[PDB]
Amino acid sequence: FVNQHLSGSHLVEALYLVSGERGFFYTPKA
Repeated sequence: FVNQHLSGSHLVEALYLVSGERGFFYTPKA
């Protein structure tokens, strides 16, 4: 087990279209 998590734009970009600027819970986005 070697966990490396810092930046991941492909996942956080994809949801923006169906959910929109309201569905954000894990990690803060200003």
